[PDB]
Amino acid sequence: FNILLATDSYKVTHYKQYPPNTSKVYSYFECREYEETVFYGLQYILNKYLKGKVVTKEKIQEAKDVYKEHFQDDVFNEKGWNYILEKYDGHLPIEIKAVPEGFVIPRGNVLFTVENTDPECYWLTNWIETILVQSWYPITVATNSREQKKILAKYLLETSGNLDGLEYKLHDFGYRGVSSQETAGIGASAHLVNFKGTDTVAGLALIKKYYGTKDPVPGYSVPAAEHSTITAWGKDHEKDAFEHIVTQFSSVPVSVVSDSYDIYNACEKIWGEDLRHLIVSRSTQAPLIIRPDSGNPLDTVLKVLEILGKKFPVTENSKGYKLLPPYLRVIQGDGVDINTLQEIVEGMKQKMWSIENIAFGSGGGLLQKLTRDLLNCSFKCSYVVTNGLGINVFKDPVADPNKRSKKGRLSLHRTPAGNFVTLEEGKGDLEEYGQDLLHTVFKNGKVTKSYSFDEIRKNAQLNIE
Amino acid sequence: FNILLATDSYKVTHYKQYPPNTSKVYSYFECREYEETVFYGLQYILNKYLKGKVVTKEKIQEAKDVYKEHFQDDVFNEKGWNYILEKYDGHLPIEIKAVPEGFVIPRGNVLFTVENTDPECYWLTNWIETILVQSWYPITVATNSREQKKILAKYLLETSGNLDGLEYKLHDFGYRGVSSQETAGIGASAHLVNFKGTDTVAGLALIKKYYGTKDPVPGYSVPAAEHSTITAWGKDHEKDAFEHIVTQFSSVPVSVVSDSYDIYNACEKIWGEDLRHLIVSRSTQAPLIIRPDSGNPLDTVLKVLEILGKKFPVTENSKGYKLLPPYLRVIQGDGVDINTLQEIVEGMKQKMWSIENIAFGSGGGLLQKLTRDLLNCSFKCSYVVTNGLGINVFKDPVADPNKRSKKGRLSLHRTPAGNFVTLEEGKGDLEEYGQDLLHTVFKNGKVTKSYSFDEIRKNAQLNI
Ligand SMILES: O=C(/C=C/c1cccnc1)NCCCCC1CCN(C(=O)c2ccccc2)CC1
Ligand SMILES: O=C(/C=C/c1cccnc1)NCCCCC1CCN(C(=O)c2ccccc2)CC1
Repeated sequence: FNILLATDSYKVTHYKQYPPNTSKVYSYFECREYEETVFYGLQYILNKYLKGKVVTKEKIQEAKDVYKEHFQDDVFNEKGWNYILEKYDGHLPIEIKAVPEGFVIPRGNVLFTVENTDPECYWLTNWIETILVQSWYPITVATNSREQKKILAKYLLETSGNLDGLEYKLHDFGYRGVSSQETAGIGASAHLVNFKGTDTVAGLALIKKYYGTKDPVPGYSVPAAEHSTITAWGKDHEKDAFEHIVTQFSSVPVSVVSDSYDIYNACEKIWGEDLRHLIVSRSTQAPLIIRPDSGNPLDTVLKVLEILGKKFPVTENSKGYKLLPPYLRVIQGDGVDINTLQEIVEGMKQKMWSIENIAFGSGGGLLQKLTRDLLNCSFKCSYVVTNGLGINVFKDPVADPNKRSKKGRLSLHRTPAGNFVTLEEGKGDLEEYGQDLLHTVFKNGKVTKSYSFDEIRKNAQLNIE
Repeated sequence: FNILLATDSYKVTHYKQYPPNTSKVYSYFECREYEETVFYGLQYILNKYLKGKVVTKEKIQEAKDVYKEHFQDDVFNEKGWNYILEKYDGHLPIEIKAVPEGFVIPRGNVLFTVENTDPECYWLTNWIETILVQSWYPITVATNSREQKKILAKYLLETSGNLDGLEYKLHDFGYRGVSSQETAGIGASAHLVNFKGTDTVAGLALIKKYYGTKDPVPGYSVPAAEHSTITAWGKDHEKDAFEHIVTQFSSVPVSVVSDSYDIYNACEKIWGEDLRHLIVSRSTQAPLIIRPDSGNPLDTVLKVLEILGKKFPVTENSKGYKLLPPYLRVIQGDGVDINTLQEIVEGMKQKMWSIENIAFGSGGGLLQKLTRDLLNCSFKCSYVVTNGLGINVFKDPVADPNKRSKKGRLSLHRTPAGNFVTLEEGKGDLEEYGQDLLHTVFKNGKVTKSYSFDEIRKNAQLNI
């Protein structure tokens, strides 16, 4: 990895574009006015990419060589990068301030700020815009996950009277449906801020290396079947596959995909009649979890439940809702995103089925079907010093007021009612509001303030009680 | 990187689930059921992740230790992975066949197949599903970018006489808009299959390392402003910023974002009146490229062109379409995806503006606004041998016929009309449809067949 090759091409040319006699470029990050976001992921970037000796003589040559061919021109700030190497032993002369990781903050608020600590390195602040803005992803995944936990919480509490097992109600299936290996790790870590169940293994090693937990691992899974693991038996021997798998895993929770050929047959005849004897003998700590995987998600879940309720002993009510026997549960893992999750739980409630009956799995919707536009994650310059004189700067495009950016030196404060407010124009310097809620997390090549994953999870809790 | 920790956790438990006495698991990849896809990206994966000694005693132990806590149990197949280490010096006993990279293939065709080459390693075929399926991404980016080149080609050809400058008409802006550094490299590389213009400076090193070009680099850029380099001058000094930037870059092409405060004022008064003398003096080798960056993408572009054609000398084409003077162009890099790209070029054509006047930039739309559902990229088992007998294997869910998978030994063939067909059930073994078009690209830890990025580009060319 070469930090000199980890920016937008045009930013290689920006040092020649700022006003001459500019000693400071100050920039901030916001989710431009999902009315509330989880700040997560910066610490990963600081450690992996920005910390320590990130500039060497070889990295300067490498970049020089590439940019020459790439631009067909000698645009590249070799002098500027040599200065960092010579004066700071290749450590970035940058200070970053940030709200604690895990903090849940309404949109339109400053989440972190970036400025150079050396007047020569004025160009450096926005060189690292590209890398830092990619924090949009862990933030958006953590936020979207939490918002889905909010819906589950609402309906679990309503139908059941509590929240038992909530943190296992959305399972991460997103590993293969993601753009890369690195994305898998970052994204599965963000989901684990809210839940404890994951099939995306990459996230466990990221967390332990960059954040850490008191617990040996932040995430957990159970034995589960695949379509290959059923279909390999031959279409006439689906029952032999089912029987073999529940028996191999008789003592632990086991999930078995049941829609290879006909899910409704599989539930009514195979599980409900042929193999019922192997199911009803199962421990409460080791349910069979039937996994539908196709058809309309709502329509299929409801039909699966109606089938099963008539083949197995249903109890009712502490809230009036119906509950499968303890050794039998369902997991819906196809076509689940924030939109369809809400339609499924609402449809179940309408049909008198408790949310304690179901868990969800999500792949693409959970990790890949997200974009920087969702929360309008943006990084903009708000303050510059030119000729020893500070000015408050901003953009304000005529045709789009929603793209207007903040002015001057910023700070994040607690309001009298206990909410959040960003102060602009250096106004935080007055003592009218609180202490600044942002902390220096990186300065001159060193991470100066760290958070464990246990603190992050704590910070990102839902209110309910 | 540890390949024992690079799978869906449930696949850790799959070796216990296949029928006893299974010696062969044979699986394939398809874009199930955007009628044609560019096959790109597998080679990166083979080289980065699957080739060489991928298994060590340390990697086995690490995986053992993680999975013990992850499952709260001992389900990890230590014995199976130790057999690889001992027998094959940590090299995977797997064979993969694949269509040549860059190949443009209709949906529903086999693109690659995977099978184990040792009976002991029957569970290994689908262990590497997860990693291989991430192919969906370079394939989907390459396909979507090509589709966008098709639209541009159609409209450039119609409004001007030709396709001059086509390969520079969609610029990659997506570096900050993707999920990671690795994603940036993969995705920008995939866009470069179709175009030469990029600001995503991670795709170049990927291409040189895994694919290679004859030219020093596969992608190019020019000097350009961002809002910070305009806005830092102060609101009242936007003209000073413009003048400074174009003077610093007066002999090369330069893009200048002009919507910091008022895009329409900047074009008509600042570029069109105040600084006109610095624009009209520019070389044809070095146009000023005005960059709008907000508002309705089509309404903005059209008003931008109208403004400018009335401040600068416009010429009318051999096709009847209007053309800015050679030192002035436009790049629209906000809200551009395949849908809005089409609407802009059509709206331009309707108002008699040639596509030679414009280039596009695209960020999240080009590299992030994509899913595995778009082309239905899917890896499925189609053939197994158990107790010495091979059986054709498949799923066929009652409520979704579009999820049905292919049966038995698969093969890709050329039809009598010169099209593609996938033959199932080992029927390719009959000499009826000629030679199998898939090539062995990986076998027993070695890459056996590979392609230059120059070959890939050539394969991915448009008919036009
Ligand atoms: O099925 C898959 C993975 C599928 C997959 C993975 C990757 C790619 N493609 C497909 N994994 C099985 C995970 C189950 C985890 C927990 C066990 C404990 N649990 C209940 O006991 C339960 C309580 C109440 C309601 C339901 C269940 C809640 C769910
Ligand atoms: O504006 C940006 C980058 C913006 C950005 C990057 C990253 C993130 N956010 C924003 N870059 C300048 C790109 C120009 C590249 C080529 C030069 C040659 N060229 C024409 O001469 C031309 C011919 C016909 C029509 C138009 C132009 C075609 C376009």
